[PDB]
Amino acid sequence: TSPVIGTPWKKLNAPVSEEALEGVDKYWRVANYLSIGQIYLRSNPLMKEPFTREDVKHRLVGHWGTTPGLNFLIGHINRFIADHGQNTVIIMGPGHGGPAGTSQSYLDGTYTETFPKITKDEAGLQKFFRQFSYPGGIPSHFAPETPGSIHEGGELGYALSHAYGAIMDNPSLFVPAIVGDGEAETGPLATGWQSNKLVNPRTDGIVLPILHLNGYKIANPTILSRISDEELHEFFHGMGYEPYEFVAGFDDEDHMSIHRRFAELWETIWDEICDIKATAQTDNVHRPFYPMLIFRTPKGWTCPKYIDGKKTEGSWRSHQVPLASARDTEAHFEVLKNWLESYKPEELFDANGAVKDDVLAFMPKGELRIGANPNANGGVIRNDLKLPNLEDYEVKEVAEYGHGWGQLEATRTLGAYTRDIIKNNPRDFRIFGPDETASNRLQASYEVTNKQWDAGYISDEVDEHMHVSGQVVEQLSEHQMEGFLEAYLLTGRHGIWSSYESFVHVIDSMLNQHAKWLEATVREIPWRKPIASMNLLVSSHVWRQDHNGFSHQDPGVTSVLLNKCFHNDHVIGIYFATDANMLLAIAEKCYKSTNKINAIIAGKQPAATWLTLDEARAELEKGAAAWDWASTAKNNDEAEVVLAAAGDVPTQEIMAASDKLKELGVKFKVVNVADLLSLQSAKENDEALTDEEFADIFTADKPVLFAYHSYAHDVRGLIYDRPNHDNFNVHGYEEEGSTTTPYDMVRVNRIDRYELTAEALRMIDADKYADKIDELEKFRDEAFQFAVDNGYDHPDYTDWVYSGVN
Amino acid sequence: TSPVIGTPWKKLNAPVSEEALEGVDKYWRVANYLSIGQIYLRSNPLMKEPFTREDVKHRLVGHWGTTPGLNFLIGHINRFIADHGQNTVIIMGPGHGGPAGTSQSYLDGTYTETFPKITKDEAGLQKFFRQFSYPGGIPSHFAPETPGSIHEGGELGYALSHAYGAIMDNPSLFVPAIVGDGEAETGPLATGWQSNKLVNPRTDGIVLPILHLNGYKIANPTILSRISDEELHEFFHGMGYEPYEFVAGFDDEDHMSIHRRFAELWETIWDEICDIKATAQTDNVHRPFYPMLIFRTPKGWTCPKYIDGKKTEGSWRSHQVPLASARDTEAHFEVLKNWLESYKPEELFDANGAVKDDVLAFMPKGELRIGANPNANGGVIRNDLKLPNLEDYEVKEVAEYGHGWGQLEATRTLGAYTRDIIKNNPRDFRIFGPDETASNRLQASYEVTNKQWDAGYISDEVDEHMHVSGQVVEQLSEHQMEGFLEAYLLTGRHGIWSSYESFVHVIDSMLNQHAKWLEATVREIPWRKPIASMNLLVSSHVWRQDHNGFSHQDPGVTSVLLNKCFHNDHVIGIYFATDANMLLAIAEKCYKSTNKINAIIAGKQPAATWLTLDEARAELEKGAAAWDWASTAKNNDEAEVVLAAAGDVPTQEIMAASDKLKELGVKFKVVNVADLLSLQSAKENDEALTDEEFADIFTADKPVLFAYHSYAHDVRGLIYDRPNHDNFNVHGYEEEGSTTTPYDMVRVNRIDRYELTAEALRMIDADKYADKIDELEKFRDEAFQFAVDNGYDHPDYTDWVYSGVN
Ligand SMILES: Cc1ncc(C[n+]2csc(CCOP(=O)(O)OP(=O)(O)O)c2C)c(N)n1
Ligand SMILES: Cc1ncc(C[n+]2csc(CCOP(=O)(O)OP(=O)(O)O)c2C)c(N)n1
Ligand SMILES: [Ca+2]
Ligand SMILES: [Ca+2]
Repeated sequence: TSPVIGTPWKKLNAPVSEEALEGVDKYWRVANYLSIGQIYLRSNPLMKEPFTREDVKHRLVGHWGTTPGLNFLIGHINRFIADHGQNTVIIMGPGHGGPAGTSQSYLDGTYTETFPKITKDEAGLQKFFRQFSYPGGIPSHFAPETPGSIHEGGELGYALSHAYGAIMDNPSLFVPAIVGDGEAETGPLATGWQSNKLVNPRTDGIVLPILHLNGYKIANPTILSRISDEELHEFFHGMGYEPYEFVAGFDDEDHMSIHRRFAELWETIWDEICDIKATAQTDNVHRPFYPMLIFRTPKGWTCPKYIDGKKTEGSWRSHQVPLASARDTEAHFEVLKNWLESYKPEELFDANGAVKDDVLAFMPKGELRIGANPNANGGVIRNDLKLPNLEDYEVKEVAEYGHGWGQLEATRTLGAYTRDIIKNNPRDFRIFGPDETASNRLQASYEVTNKQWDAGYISDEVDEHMHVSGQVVEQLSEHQMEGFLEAYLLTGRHGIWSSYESFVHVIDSMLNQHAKWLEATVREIPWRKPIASMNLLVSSHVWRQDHNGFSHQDPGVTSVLLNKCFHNDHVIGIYFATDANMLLAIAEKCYKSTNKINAIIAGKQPAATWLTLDEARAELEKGAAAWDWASTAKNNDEAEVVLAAAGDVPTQEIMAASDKLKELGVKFKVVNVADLLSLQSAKENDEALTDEEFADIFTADKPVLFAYHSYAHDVRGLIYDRPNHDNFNVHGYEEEGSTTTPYDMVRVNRIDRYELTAEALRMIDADKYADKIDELEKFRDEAFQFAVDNGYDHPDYTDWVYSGVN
Repeated sequence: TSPVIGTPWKKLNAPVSEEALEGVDKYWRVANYLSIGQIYLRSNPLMKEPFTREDVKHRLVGHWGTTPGLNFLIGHINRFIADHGQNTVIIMGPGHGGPAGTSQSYLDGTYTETFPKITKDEAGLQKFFRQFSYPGGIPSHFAPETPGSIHEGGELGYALSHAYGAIMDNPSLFVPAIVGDGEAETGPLATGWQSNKLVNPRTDGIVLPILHLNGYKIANPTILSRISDEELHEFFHGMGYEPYEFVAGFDDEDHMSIHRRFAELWETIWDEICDIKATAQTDNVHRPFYPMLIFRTPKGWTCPKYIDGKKTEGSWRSHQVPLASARDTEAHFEVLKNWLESYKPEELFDANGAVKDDVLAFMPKGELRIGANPNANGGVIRNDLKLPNLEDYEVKEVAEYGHGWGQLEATRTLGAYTRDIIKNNPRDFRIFGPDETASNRLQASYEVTNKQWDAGYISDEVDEHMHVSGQVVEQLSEHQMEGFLEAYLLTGRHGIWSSYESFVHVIDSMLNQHAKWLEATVREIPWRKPIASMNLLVSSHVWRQDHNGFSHQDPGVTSVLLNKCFHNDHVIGIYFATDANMLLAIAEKCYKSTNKINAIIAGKQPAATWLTLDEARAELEKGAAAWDWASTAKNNDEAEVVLAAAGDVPTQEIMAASDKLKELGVKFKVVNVADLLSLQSAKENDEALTDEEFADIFTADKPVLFAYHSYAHDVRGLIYDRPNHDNFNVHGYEEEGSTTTPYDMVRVNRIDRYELTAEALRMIDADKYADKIDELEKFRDEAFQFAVDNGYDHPDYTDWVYSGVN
């Protein structure tokens, strides 16, 4: 679970010391200098004679506009941390404020600790400035390469979901969450403000949202800075916050008055938070209004007010670089030089180029430093789950009655397994869902926990399984669920969320950003320890969406996740749960895995159970497997056709087609694919099937009929250099469907058992089986006409049991 | 432009008549009856003796919980429309309230008009009930098949973006926008409330948001119904709304008092809207507070209060069906029978099964009916754009100087073209962008229009190109931009939005839902006229994202859009703008197209111009084309290799590789692919290249080196059955990159000119060219080491001009 770090929720009981404020003002100057040096300078960091245009980088990359505001806030937060011993993680929402994050880590000493070549002297400072956003250096954003980041904030709008995920079951953790005022215009951010209705001030930590109201986004004003101050305050009060406003930099107040004013307001806010935390030790049934800070400052604060007659400080014109080419004109170089000198670096750095002791003597030390807090490197906190014994949940009836027995709902099995994970791993495992946990059949967890709800309660007739604390969280937002879980994992804990398949697409871009985090971490950031995997139960899938119908039918999550499978990163798992015993095997592998995004595509409809758990674990280790109990070919040369399937509904239709083929005497081989990346090119993926293993399973030369759960294009693209790939005939979802019966869903997508039987006969000999082929095609129209007439599927479809069942 | 319909913004100046309210109450009863009949009944709609369990559908599909609330609102809105002659489109946010939408269209007469077999008598009523969510019938949601829908509301959260898009440049249009209170938890909905800062009450219409606060989503309470009433009101007032609350159904108030109370509140709200509209004829500089309605009613209102001892009315238990199987138990059938009888259908329907005249005598008539308003079938409003003459914008310097001339930014050309579209098509064309219009270089439109901004103005030093009305709208939300545009198109107008490539993924699920709308429309809904295409400029793409770096590098929009290309729908266009003249040809085709989603992938970096406009139009008609001016093979049998490219940066690297190959004497053929679906299987796509056309371009048997803009998996999947496809060697984005130089981006993804030159020689003869191959690989490391040392790319890279340039 989360470590208790420091002395949390302590009031100061004194004014902020004038010395600490002189610390904060020097911090802001030197962090601003170091932010500018990283953007503009390739050499001569301390502007020794001669400082000329040759010291300027040839291409200016990075963002000034948000940066001096972030440096201000970070300076004051560091003072706060050292004075109070508070366990603190910062969410840098305007993540293009990269130079502030790297400057912080350089000043707190964690940068040189982590990156020993970047020393705390003039040659290390030169390397520090050159490397920023440079070929072979470090990124422009607050990337996972930076000590202290858990959030790159490249794609905007997840700051608050990540902040609130971080504090769940983390009652000593304080998260100051800096939100762009442009970022507050996004969808995901806008709903993220309501997360305070889903956290509990006793059992969870505290988020302080900080609205970086600098007035501007890239080229536009921001909505929230142009509405009235009364509207802006009512808005935050309507969302359960008590808003505090700070305004600075729009007049000629000296910088030391600003710091005193801010430290006074910070400590007032903090006294309000400590009151909330102290009250919650007794009463955590009544939701407080949490503080939030509206930080109103000019964009690009302390850049030159006018460059070439255009307003730059307090404008969108300061967003990227205020000064656009200091290398090309003497005039513009002089502006850069005077700007760099306005921070007076002669007082900040000593003769050797180290930042002076009195600049940083207010800073926190040890694990309380922003770049050294374990919650910001949450792999160091994370332990293996205590997992229950997987055979306790095994469907034993396959071994009793035969492969293909029963009408179980496979996700109920996962639900019972996850219930006992939650029971064995209190405060360490969570379930998230967008109001779909019961619907996706995971509600056995309510026997051991509750849905965390901190809005109003009204009646025990409606409010079953809800409590102000609990390990299940539901809000109708895929962005919230994915974002909560992502930060729960990045801070060292574990979990799962579930979703209807077609709505996974809502968070495709969040999955992309989590995968780029993971890809960069496993390629090049070894000091960042492995975090628990992002586990996604994909249920209510396309084949059993014949009640919501056509516009809820999109299995396309698989195509998205296949674009993050390169260079042996192995950060993606794509798993088709064939039945409940395969779902168990998959779930245990995903629950033991680290540094991944695991998609688990499982049906929740009643379906057969095909495998025992020991067979499921064997198929899962390779990824695909022949089912010799289902083949009537007895090796690869007497097979006429290979019937392969990936997914529970393709497996059902292929197994029903193999029974009709067997009745015709045909010699075939049956294959199941549980793990989709096992089919990936053996050159590209060293966990995938070797080409010899692939040709034993599939064959060297026989026609393979392949029923696939998602778009056939996924498979055709993956097997492009596999042996015998020209003989594959992939059937997937093909954008057909309506609100209809289950048979009609498989029929219109050409994956029903009769079409698959017919396709196998056309592949073997379309001419000797011509009579029986015309017979199967006529039945397809007749079983559809039965559904129209009677209101339910034809009994040859619905009553079918595999002949292996005794 | 939008038609002025009716007598807009007229006050009533009288109380609502008691007769009209008696109409509304009968409407609600019969719409509730017809909603239940559609869910439960397969036969005997008017429960003639004998009404037994055989009349009940075998499988119950659909949603009761939202429905009686929607029927209430729709009844009162119909009364409003007939009394005021207001041009009105409803957005049904809880779109799973399908039976309300179909019941409305059946009652207003537009259903039988559109669907002549569904007559207004007892046999038509039987067909009406059976067809709902049934095999071979109609969908469960408010689908495009329903007269009156412009929004299916399957995937939740776009109700307000669509409402506000609908009213843009539509000053007579009133849009009552019904928002689920669960739907209000989503990201896209939460930011959609701020859209009132982007509309102008003179030049645009009026949205009335209606929060369907029924207290419950699927299985949970809703956040907004469990916070305090003071918080809920402050929230809406903070977002620029004046909230009104209506509460009904939680006591024993008779239904006629409820209707009177509601009609009084409706007319008060409407008098406030008419005041806003009347004020805006004089002062449209000051943003009003728009009304909004909080409609607080029990979920499942008028269902039986308790079923089997569980609270059903006013619970999440009424969400899908209150009564779960009326076909299986005598007890549950009797509950259904008494429920159906509580509406007293004997007073609603006459002897023949027609709804009685006095039920519907309050209804609107003609084009003012919800299902007959042209804004709900916006293809009937839409005209061809007046498009300017495309040769006025042609880069003529290709013909002067040679193929490969210049350093133009291709999107500036599109920007000038779109400027003059806007100028020629006032109030008919809009640009949307998520604060990226200038950045994607489309800012020539500010010469003829402004960015529409209706929040506060502060200074001419920051507020350039902004006005309270204008044809460009910017908010930092891809959900808003995509959703605004989608409704502007569905109401008959035209436009374009632009985005950075990697953030297109933010709205993948909105693109999916628009594509399913389009797919269903072109397959089976001929009365729904073609709308203008959804045009998306995809710029700042993966190759020139070496300043934001790795986590902004995702070209994966192409893989998403390839999953919507089936069954000859042709609702997707995927276009790679090779240069500015190809961008013109693409843009004109997309601006003339109907019923599509067009992705236009164009670079905004300085690049060469390869084609004249007349050549670009020739390549675009087929989709791919050989470049005989660039080949040194003079037919297909003397080519040793085929150098193909799709995208401007792959084209640049392939053209630079062909110059180095030419210097070696190699005989090659150069191919450009502008239209990605031209490569799709000729069986699957009858607009794609025939197999004979494909083998003339690519060859029957030569090695094809293919540099592709996005993931190589897209292409490998598409060409799986094309001639010579085993000889393709696709190079795409392979998830490598950092913040770096442009050369280093192409180098790490194995698509740079030196690697491509080397791959061509390995494909031709890896053994005779072994010396020169080892030479090219060593230069790749040396040009990377140059960038590290100097800060900019090697001059052999940066200074290259194609030898065709004179
Ligand atoms: C989802 C998304 N769309 C677009 C962008 C491009 N972008 C980067 S910074 C930025 C402006 C950010 O504004 P704010 O949130 O206002 O940041 P700050 O001013 O503090 O720099 C935008 C639009 C983005 N990062 N994310
Ligand atoms: C983006 C998305 N996620 C999940 C769902 C599944 N879903 C359908 S209805 C529904 C509840 C809707 O609630 P509300 O908005 O509260 O609708 P109403 O009560 O009026 O039925 C949910 C979660 C959805 N439709 N869209
Ligand atoms: Ca800002
Ligand atoms: Ca609701």
